[PDB]
Order: sequence, then structure tokens, then C-alpha cells
Amino acid sequence: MQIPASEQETLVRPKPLLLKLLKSVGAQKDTYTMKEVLFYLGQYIMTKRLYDEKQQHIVYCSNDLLGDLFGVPSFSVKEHRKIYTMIYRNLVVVNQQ
Ligand SMILES: CC(C)(C)NC(=O)[C@@H](c1c(C(=O)O)[nH]c2cc(Cl)ccc12)N(C=O)Cc1cc(F)c(F)c(F)c1
Repeated sequence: MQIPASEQETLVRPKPLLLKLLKSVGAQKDTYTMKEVLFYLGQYIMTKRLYDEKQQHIVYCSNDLLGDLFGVPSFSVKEHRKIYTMIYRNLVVVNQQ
């Protein structure tokens, strides 16, 4: 639940499945900052109503594309590093020159 600000601005290119997910919720770019990826994934979770209705800080992503991407049935929204790691496996970090 704490990512350095420098890492939040890291430029990334999502792989096809994550890209298609992001474009369904209003994102149109092919290159993002991690800050942008996290925002649009949070919007996707809201749109697909994947957050726990009982408000116990858990996303239920089983049998949804997000669960396919993350490789988990569910996860805690309080564990930012583990969420970043799951997202990192679905993108390429843009090389800096
Ligand atoms: C589940 C709902 C919809 C209620 N959203 C959240 O609670 C959630 C959130 C956001 C956001 O705000 O935009 N974007 C996400 C993407 C995913 Cl996969 C999961 C959770 C979130 N969150 C907010 O505090 C926690 C959070 C904020 C960050 F900044 C992070 F890096 C992080 F790992 C976790």
C-alpha cells in the first residue's frame, strides 16, 4: 500500500489482453503510466462490479478477464505491491532511449 512516486510515472505498454481490457473503459492509448493503468483498472473493477459488495477490501475476479490476467481468484485492494506485480506481468516497460 505504498508505491514510490517515481515508479507510478513509469511508462508501460500493455500486452494485448490487458490492452483490450483498458480500452473497454474509455482508455484509447497504447502507452500509459502505471498511474494511468491503475486508475483504469479501478474503473474496470467498478464497471464490471467485481469489488466485494460487502466492502471487505477484496476484488472477486474469478471467471472474469481480470482473473485470467492476474492469475488469482481474488485479491486484497490493500496490497499495492502485489497488484503492481500482477500488472507488471501483463505489460512491457518502455525502454528509455
Ligand atoms: C476496488 C475499487 C474499485 C473499490 N478501487 C480500489 O479500491 C483501489 C484501486 C484503484 C484506484 O484507486 O484508482 N485502481 C485499482 C486497480 C486495481 Cl487492479 C485494484 C484496486 C484499485 N484502491 C483505491 O484506493 C486501492 C489501490 C489504489 C492504488 F493506487 C493502487 F496502486 C492499488 F494497488 C490499490
